[PDB]
Amino acid sequence: KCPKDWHSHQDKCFHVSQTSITWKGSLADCGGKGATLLLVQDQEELRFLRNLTKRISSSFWIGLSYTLSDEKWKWINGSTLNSDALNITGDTEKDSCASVSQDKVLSESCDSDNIWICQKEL
Amino acid sequence: KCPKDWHSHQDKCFHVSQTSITWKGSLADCGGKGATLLLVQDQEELRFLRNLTKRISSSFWIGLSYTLSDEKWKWINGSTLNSDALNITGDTEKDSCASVSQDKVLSESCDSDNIWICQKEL
Ligand SMILES: *[C@@H]1O[C@H](CO)[C@@H](O[C@@H]2O[C@H](CO)[C@@H](O[C@@H]3O[C@H](CO)[C@@H](O)[C@H](O)[C@@H]3O)[C@H](O)[C@H]2NC(C)=O)[C@H](O)[C@H]1NC(C)=O
Ligand SMILES: *[C@@H]1O[C@H](CO)[C@@H](O[C@@H]2O[C@H](CO)[C@@H](O[C@@H]3O[C@H](CO)[C@@H](O)[C@H](O)[C@@H]3O)[C@H](O)[C@H]2NC(C)=O)[C@H](O)[C@H]1NC(C)=O
Repeated sequence: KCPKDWHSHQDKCFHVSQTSITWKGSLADCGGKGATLLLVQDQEELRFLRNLTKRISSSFWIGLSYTLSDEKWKWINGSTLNSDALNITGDTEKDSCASVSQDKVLSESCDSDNIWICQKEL
Repeated sequence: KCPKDWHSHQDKCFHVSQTSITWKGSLADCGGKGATLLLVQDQEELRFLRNLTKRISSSFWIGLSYTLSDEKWKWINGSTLNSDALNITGDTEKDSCASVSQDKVLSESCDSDNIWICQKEL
């Protein structure tokens, strides 16, 4: 199904942003649409979105972050990141937030501006 | 099922906040938990949460707002509000946001601070 201007794929709907924003701003944005940032299901899904976002270049925020007090990478669903379901690359001496480039997954400052993608589940 | 410190009810899990915040801050908060603000299902559900939040008093933000350029009340899922599935009370000369008190549902400035509740669906 999905709504107008969102792209369907398996049991999920995606909306790619038209602007770039901080990680926390992107949380508020997908929140106002009754959605969340991305919980990556497969390397298949990561392929599909990498294509969809090819034209935009940029690298898009996902629902995955590192808070220094936790001492670990965590998806917004509460699960710890599996390092070889998905391999994040970059430093972690501060709170960081993950984005997905064409070739990598990046630890970045949560105050960087990136494109984001929102998901809703059918 | 649900996770630790969330309350189950029908097919939904709820978490009540421990602080009070603006509407947009609450969007970011439930976003970081892979959740959304409340989409009220029944007057049954509004009863259950009004009890759960009885001890906090206060009035909790929900996933419903009015943006002046739209000219109508809309849930975060995109649907327009049915005024007698749920009746909102208060003015609308500016963008507003809805909270649920013990007796009413209130139009408020989106910059007010309220308690909020996040929902995940099983
Ligand atoms: C929190 O979100 C993360 C990211 O979506 C979830 O991680 C994903 O969990 C699924 C389901 O358990 C994993 O899929 C599995 O793949 C193997 C095939 O190799 C198969 O044996 C299983 O039947 C299943 O399909 C998936 O790999 C995994 N993705 C990543 C990137 O780690 C996590 O489950 C979520 N937490 C929940 C739903 O509580
Ligand atoms: C967007 O969210 C709102 C708030 O959750 C949804 O409104 C709710 O929609 C449901 C399902 O259509 C309504 O329930 C219906 O109740 C009558 C009994 O009077 C029954 O005939 C139907 O079988 C159904 O159970 C519910 O009243 C309604 N709640 C409110 C407060 O309006 C709306 O559906 C959501 N949009 C979606 C899912 O796209």
